[PDB]
Amino acid sequence: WTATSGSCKGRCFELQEVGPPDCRCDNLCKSYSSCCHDFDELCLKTARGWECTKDRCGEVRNEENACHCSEDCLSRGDCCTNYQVVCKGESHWVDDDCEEIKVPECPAGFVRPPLIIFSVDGFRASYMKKGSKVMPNIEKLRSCGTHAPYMRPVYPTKTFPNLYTLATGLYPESHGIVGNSMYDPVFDASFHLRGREKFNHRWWGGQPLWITATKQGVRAGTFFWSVSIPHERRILTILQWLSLPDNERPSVYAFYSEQPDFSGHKYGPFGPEMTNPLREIDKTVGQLMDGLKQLRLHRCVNVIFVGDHGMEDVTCDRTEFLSNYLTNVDDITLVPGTLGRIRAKSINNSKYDPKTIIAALTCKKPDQHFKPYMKQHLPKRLHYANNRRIEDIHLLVDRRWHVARKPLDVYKKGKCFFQGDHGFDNKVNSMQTVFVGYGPTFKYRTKVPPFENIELYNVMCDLLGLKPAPNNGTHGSLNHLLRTNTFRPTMPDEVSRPNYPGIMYLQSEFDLGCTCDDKVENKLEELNKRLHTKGSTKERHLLYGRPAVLYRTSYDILYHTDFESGYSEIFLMPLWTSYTISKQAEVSSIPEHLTNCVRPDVRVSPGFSQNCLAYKNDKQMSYGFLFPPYLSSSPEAKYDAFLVTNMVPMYPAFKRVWAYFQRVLVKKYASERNGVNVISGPIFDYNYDGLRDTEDEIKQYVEGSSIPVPTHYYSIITSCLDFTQPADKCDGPLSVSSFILPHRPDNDESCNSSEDESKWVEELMKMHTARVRDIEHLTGLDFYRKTSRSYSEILTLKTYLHTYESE
Ligand SMILES: *[C@@H]1O[C@H](CO)[C@@H](O[C@@H]2O[C@H](CO)[C@@H](O[C@@H]3O[C@H](CO[C@H]4O[C@H](CO)[C@@H](O)[C@H](O[C@H]5O[C@H](CO)[C@@H](O)[C@H](O)[C@@H]5O[C@H]5O[C@H](CO)[C@@H](O)[C@H](O)[C@@H]5O)[C@@H]4O)[C@@H](O)[C@H](O[C@H]4O[C@H](CO)[C@@H](O)[C@H](O)[C@@H]4O[C@H]4O[C@H](CO)[C@@H](O)[C@H](O)[C@@H]4O)[C@@H]3O)[C@H](O)[C@H]2NC(C)=O)[C@H](O)[C@H]1NC(C)=O
Ligand SMILES: Cc1nnn(Cc2cc(C(F)(F)F)ccc2CCC(=O)N2CCC(CCS(=O)(=O)c3ccc(S(=O)(=O)/N=C/N(C)C)cc3F)CC2)n1
Ligand SMILES: [Ca+2]
Ligand SMILES: [Ca+2]
Ligand SMILES: [Cl-]
Ligand code: NA
Ligand code: NA
Ligand SMILES: [Zn+2]
Repeated sequence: WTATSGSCKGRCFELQEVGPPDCRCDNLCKSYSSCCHDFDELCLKTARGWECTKDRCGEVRNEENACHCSEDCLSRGDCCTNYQVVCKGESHWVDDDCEEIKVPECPAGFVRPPLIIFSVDGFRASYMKKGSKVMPNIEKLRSCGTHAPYMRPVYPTKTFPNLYTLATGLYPESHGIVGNSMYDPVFDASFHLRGREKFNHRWWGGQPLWITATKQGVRAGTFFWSVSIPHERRILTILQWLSLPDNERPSVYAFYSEQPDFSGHKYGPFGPEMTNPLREIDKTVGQLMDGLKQLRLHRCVNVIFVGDHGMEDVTCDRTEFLSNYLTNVDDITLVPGTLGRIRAKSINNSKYDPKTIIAALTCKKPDQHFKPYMKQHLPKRLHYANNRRIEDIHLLVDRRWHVARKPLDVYKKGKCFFQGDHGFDNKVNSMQTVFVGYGPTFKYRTKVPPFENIELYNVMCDLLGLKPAPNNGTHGSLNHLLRTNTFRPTMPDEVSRPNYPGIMYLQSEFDLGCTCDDKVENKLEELNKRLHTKGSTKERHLLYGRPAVLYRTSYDILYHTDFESGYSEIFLMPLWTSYTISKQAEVSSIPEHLTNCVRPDVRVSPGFSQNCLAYKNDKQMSYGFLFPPYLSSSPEAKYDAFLVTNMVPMYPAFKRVWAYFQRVLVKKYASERNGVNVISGPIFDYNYDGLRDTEDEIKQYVEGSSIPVPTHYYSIITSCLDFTQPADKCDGPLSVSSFILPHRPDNDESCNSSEDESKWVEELMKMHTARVRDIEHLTGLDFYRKTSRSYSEILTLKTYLHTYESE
């Protein structure tokens, strides 16, 4: 109930929300059906429109008017945004030459530069270039301020997850808005764009920017706008708030536009009908900037122009139907469209079996346009699993396609209407969106590389002098956007220091069931090999310092001619293995006599070693090596690669992948990049939280042993950004690509896996591309500790994702 008999007189667009049953006058009151009876009359004036004309200049103030052109309007803060242009001979902001904003030029009484977030729904990244002729205000912001070529959204590339990520710095799995539609099995409640459940605060986790601000004494405008409030009124409202007394005036504001998304769905991303929405958004930006100029705030305020996601061509004829694959289609519930999420229709149906559903949806049609996954098997870069609102079965849909349950869902929602959609994998080029920063705190005429939207919350906090709530950004990685207010972090402290074991065990102390034909024998070279075991080549293979271990454990550094490792006594394998392969390196074979060779490591106790008998007995499990024997520097050095301390458990299906990577791709990358440094290792994430498992979280061991089975294998592949310098003699910035491969007992993910590995392995690896930061979370290791480069530059490097998309 709402007693709508209260009044909005003196309350239009009030900032504090008054509680039920009292009636509301805030910018969301319409969405709750809660506005006071006179809200439209008093707060949504439209009389005479949005622009001054020559005949209105110096008029007598008429309070019915939407905006004012009377002499008093500037002091009242309610002039039409073109008032000074029409009535005082001033220029529009867009017609003024760009001039660097070296310091904030703010009115007296401003404690900090305000921040205005100008958010646009469905604003695809390529609109900045492709629409530039029709968007002169936006183009001035972009060219004179700080811009990225694109900004990466979060998956799913839908509106509610992305706007909330922008607000919080959190992945959807952590903030809880995992889709525009959701079922929470604990609440037994459904969240939908239509209806009232979405207003319940229990859905919305983390701490959004407006709350972070308010808790730290920084006043915030209300970010949300009911759809019926015209954009001109949203801008005039912000400009009015900026005219409030110092003790009442907010420091942070958001504008939101439903365009160009609304038209994009109807017309496709580049339909000819899209020009007009882009023009109208640009006009709105011009109103804001002219309005700020009138208030002498255009060189005071920091402006962010930012999108939530892009827009792809999608039509209803490009729909896959689950009814063509499943006999049991009426026993499932599907969340459909540009992603799929499947659960049982009834929790009482004991016949429901996810394994059978997955198999029925796997590689069944030659050009099949979706791929099913258990959520823990999704690419780790999506960070889309650790929430009870995310169904176990997920369908990753190809760009340009939909999935639906039955055809009647698509023609009873007899043809269709729409030409655009979004939601796909967040590395897809059509899903990328925009970022521009303009103001005293941003840099001048500066391009920055693409970055992820999870990073922006920290920067918005920096811009307002706020301490960010705990989030998934890497604070510092966007310092290069800012003139001032940079955040200067310190590297994390190493928690566990390594042991450096020497030769401590005799061969006969080992009873591991291993064998090797290595009984083949010099003072010159005996000293030389001792030096290699003491670390004499470590400078070549450990180029950026050893990784730091950020948790309590027991591990050993092991040195070798061709590679260095940090060997875990607890997990009985390396945490990391580091090696450098020059451009001129030669690939060799595993010699016949060493095919099944595994050698005890006399530096490491039998008790802290793997054993070969476990692998013989485990009929499902084989092994591979972290440092590849194919890339040994010499036949004598190759023996090091068969140490038991370089062995890791691998399913035979996975060994196909790993062997191709090691034998073919590493050398290819070294040839292309002028040497590479590789750091490889295991990952254990049995609870799919994106974080390193403790020992007691491990669900699978090599049969009969205490050898834990990794859920994934990573590699970090680093070289010189200036590829005219070899990786091992690089003077400047670095270049990286990484992956986190799922350690699966089949290659069902790869529909062409019966073919030669040259036709499918690299496609797999691209799908499982990763940031170094992702590997850091999953391992508790901290990389790049010892470089010549600034720490903030290294943080940027660690957040890089190699996406493998064209320009
Ligand atoms: C991305 O950034 C974020 C933010 O930094 C990282 O997320 C954090 O990760 C931590 C580890 O997973 C996690 O720490 C736990 O916090 C528990 C207290 O949590 C509440 O309070 C916080 C603070 O206000 C609040 O933010 C939380 O919000 C979550 O839950 C609500 C629902 O109540 C949601 O609305 C909200 O969206 C959010 O959900 C997300 O996180 C939860 C986990 O908290 C997930 O389950 C959801 O799916 C969703 O992802 C909470 O309201 C605290 O109780 C935990 O302590 C247990 O574990 C430690 C291990 O160190 C152990 O020592 C303790 O004894 C304790 O164990 C006991 O409870 C166990 C479980 O019942 C039981 O098994 C044991 O036997 C013990 O009795 C823990 O410290 C932190 O909350 C989240 N924060 C957020 C915002 O998500 C995230 O990791 C980053 N991601 C990556 C990839 O880097
Ligand atoms: C999602 C989401 N997450 N964060 N935001 C805010 C935001 C953040 C940022 C950025 F970049 F800075 F981060 C820019 C612009 C905005 C404003 C978006 C806006 O005006 N919109 C129009 C209203 C619409 C639906 C509202 S509703 O579902 O009916 C509803 C839903 C929920 C609520 S609520 O209960 O108040 N939500 C509370 N929390 C904690 C988010 C109200 C509501 F009306 C959303 C789009 N939106
Ligand atoms: Ca959107
Ligand atoms: Ca984990
Ligand atoms: Cl296979
Ligand atoms: Na085996
Ligand atoms: Na396959
Ligand atoms: Zn949309």
